[PDB]
Parts: sequence; structure tokens; C-alpha cells
Amino acid sequence: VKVAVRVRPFNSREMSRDSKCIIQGSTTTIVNPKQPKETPKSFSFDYSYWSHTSPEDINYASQKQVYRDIGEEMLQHAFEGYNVCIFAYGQTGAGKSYTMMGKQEKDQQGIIPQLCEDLFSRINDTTNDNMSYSVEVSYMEIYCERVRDLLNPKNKGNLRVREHPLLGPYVEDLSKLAVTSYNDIQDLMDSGNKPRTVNETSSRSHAVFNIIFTQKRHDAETNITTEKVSKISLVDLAGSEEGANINKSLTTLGKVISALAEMDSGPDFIPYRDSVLTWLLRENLGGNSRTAMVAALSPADINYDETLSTLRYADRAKQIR
Ligand SMILES: Nc1ncnc2c1ncn2[C@@H]1O[C@H](COP(=O)(O)OP(=O)(O)O)[C@@H](O)[C@H]1O
Ligand SMILES: [Mg+2]
Repeated sequence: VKVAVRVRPFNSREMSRDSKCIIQGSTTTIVNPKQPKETPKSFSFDYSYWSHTSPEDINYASQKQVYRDIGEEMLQHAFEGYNVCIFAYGQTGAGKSYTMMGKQEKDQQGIIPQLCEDLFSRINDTTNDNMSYSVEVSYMEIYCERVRDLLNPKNKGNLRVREHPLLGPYVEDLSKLAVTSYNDIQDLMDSGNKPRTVNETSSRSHAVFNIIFTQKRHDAETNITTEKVSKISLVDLAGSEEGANINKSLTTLGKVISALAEMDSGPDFIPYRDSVLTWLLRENLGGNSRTAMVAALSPADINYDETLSTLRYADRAKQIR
């Protein structure tokens, strides 16, 4: 797996913009009529999430759905070790926040909230007297190559993304604290999401919600616990590139995709330092550790270029490991 796209019914700016929809299969239809042409195409897109109507519409991409499809499977791999990713990419107002952290009230949740929950349930259901996992998580915002401990509001004893000669990239301490208890964990997020509030320009940033699943198996053959960790990173990178303000953020990443998108002739040295964001995630992005994506589109015809822009180099995610 690795890719999917999701469209949002309509937002105010749209609702009053007397703008209807262009995006109507398993693939994305994309028209424009304000040029003539019929194109572009539909593109593969493992998943072309249809959520244009109302959660009452039988034909509706339910929240629980997107999870049981991308997240669920993505959580499974974790148990069997192997790290994983899930980025919500977009165009400001595309639907990234919802599809990752939705809304607190019953129903309207993201994959994050559901994923942990699963994890948590996954762990307490138990089955054997030697589990021992312990949940370790962190919530950072990457703004102008300038992280921020959404977990610990006043941070401290920090700087940027440092590289551990062997353990891989990380950051100066930051904030890392177990808790074990969905509710305990659930809370963390909350506090976090709030740590950011300047239109909310919290957009020119990207929030990484990474968790450290450590697995300790008991031998039952010459006592010998076995440390089996997995890294679970879900991000909501910036979106939409009138284009007041720039910064590596995008590009950095904008560079990686061209990379993982470049095999030719049957089946590398990988270029991501040049991509601070990719930095944060080594193996999980450069070979090893499966990875899936979610793009959120806007039904508005007033947004046919940016969105379309999204579809294309979304379709582009087809080549690497
Ligand atoms: N599939 C969906 N179902 C219901 N509401 C949605 C959906 N997708 C987006 N939204 C709406 O859009 C808003 C959030 O979009 P958002 O994730 O914040 O944008 P972005 O992350 O691209 O900046 C919410 O207030 C929500 O009502
Ligand atoms: Mg947002």
C-alpha cells in the first residue's frame, strides 16, 4: 500500500462561492471546464476516498473506514515490528487535520486517535503473561526547520534535529514520557494540538505524532526477554504552496518524492538530509518500513489547479520500496 486521496464536502468559503464539484470507480475524476479540455486523468490512487456528502449518505467514506483501511493495516505491520508512516498531505483546508485528528466528539475522528485506541485495546486484550511493551510517544511541530515540543509547551534544553551516529536522527531530548492507558495517551494529543495557535497560520508547519512501540517477548525456552521495537510516525505536513510565505518544509519533502520516484530499468544513496522533514524519518522513508499516504482535496472548482497539482505528484508516489 502507500497512497489515498480524500475530498471534503464543502467549506464556507466554498459554500458561498456558489462553487459545486469537479471531483466525482476506484480512481479520482478531475475536470475543470474553464479551458475546454476533458483531462487530466484519473490516476491509480490506491484509495480515492469519496466523502462529498453527509455521514448519513449510505454511499459515504466513513471515518472508521479510512482507518480500517490505511491505519489498521498500518498498525498491524508495527506489531510485526517494521516501522511505518502516514502523512496527510494537502492544500490548506484540504482535509488533513480531520483525516488525522478529526474532531473530539463521537464520530469525526482521525486515524491517529483510532490507531492508538486500537493499539491500547490491542495490548490489554492480552493473551500471555510476558508481553511488556510500554507506550512511548511524542508530538512535535516542524516550523521553518524549527521544531517545537507541542507536548511540553515551554520545551527546553533543545535545538534542532540532531543525528545519532548509530541510533539515527532525533532531537535534543524534547519530550518523551510513557503513560500506558489510551485515556492517558489520548490526553497528550489534546494538550498538544492546542500548543499551537497564532486564520490559523499553524499551517506553515507540520506536526509529527510519533510513538515508540517496544515489544518484549518472553522466551519460554531459557528465560530471555527479547526487545523488539517499532516506530510509528504519522504526520500532517504543511499544504498548499497569493502564495505568501515559503520555507524548506515543503520542498525538502518535495525533493524526496522525486527520489523514491526514480528506479527505471528493473529496480540508491537516498537524498533526504537535504530534506529536514525526511530527516526526522530515516529507514521508514528510505527503504524498509512500509509507508502510506493520504491527500485531501477540495470539491471546489475554484481550486482545480492546486488540488489537481496534488493528485498528480500524488500519483507520483509509485516506484520506491
Ligand atoms: N471527510 C470529511 N467529513 C467531514 N468534514 C470534513 C471532511 N474533510 C474535511 N472536513 C471539514 O474540514 C475541516 C478541516 O479541514 P482541515 O483538516 O483542517 O484542513 P487542512 O488540514 O488541509 O488544513 C473541518 O472543520 C471539517 O468539518
Ligand atoms: Mg490544520
